[PDB]
Amino acid sequence: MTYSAENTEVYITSQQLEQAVTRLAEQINQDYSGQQVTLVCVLKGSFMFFADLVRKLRIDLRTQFITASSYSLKEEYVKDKNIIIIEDIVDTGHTYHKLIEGIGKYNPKTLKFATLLFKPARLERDVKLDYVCFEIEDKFIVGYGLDFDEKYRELPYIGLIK
Amino acid sequence: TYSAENTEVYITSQQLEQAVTRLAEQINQDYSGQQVTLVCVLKGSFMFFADLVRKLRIDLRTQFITASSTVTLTETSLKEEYVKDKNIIIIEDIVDTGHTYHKLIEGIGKYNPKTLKFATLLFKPARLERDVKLDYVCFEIEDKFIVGYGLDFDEKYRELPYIGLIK
Ligand SMILES: [Zn+2]
Ligand SMILES: [Zn+2]
Ligand SMILES: [Zn+2]
Ligand SMILES: [Zn+2]
Repeated sequence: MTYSAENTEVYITSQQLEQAVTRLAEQINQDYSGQQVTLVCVLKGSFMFFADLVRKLRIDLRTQFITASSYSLKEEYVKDKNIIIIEDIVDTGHTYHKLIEGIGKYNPKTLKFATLLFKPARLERDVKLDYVCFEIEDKFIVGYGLDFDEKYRELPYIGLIK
Repeated sequence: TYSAENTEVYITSQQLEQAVTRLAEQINQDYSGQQVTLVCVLKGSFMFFADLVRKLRIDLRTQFITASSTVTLTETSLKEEYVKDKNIIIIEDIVDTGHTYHKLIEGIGKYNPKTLKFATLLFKPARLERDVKLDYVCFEIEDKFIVGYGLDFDEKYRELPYIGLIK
């Protein structure tokens, strides 16, 4: 019974992930200077990214958690709030338009989508991603909270399966 | 206003880092050459969990359960085949009364794991309703209202890198 990293190759390093999350936090801090934002974590895969991001935010903040299959967030938490959805990966954009439809129906003041990883191949249609840490090639990736069969979430880096 | 303004630091992000390193080295050693399924108790334990798993070096499966305080457990992502005849460690943010503790042991244990341990970042032994066997504890704390590092009040304060007291 061996550590899961030996089955993987580094694709994006943990230091590279730390610099992108810093960049993203500086950006959110600036765009929402003196305002309040509700950050929405899309479980399960965004949890590690979310844990690292929220610690570098310096604005008034509320945090909420949902899953993709929950489209569920209450109207009281959406109506007239600034929402930012925090996702691990956008591939087709099927999940995206479902989160932007099911939340946008309770009329937030603003609604933005951030993803750690974006895979532009097989994109459904027109998707507005307000924040992207990494635009990656069309590859099966694990680590930094993203799993395969409940393995690899624990890796501090984004990896390929050998 | 940033929520840090109305808090005071109680446990620093450096103290946390060091406790989580210590816990990871205990688990790495205790389970050397074994597989473990770690169960994260959402929502509060997500940040502790994110940091802990990154320092583990054993063969791992991760699973998720949500506890809401009456305690309701929801099996967010917890499947019988990663518990039955496996080594489980439950990862929790705080034990205060021990009520959630025994409901978790009962809810996971009914799938008949081979072993079942409980880890908690914080233990507040005041107002315990029962005796508990905590396998791992990062910090035994005083009876105070604490927040941060994952722990909320009405969806506030999770973002703090430290455990804070409220002013
Ligand atoms: Zn996702
Ligand atoms: Zn679709
Ligand atoms: Zn808890
Ligand atoms: Zn009880």
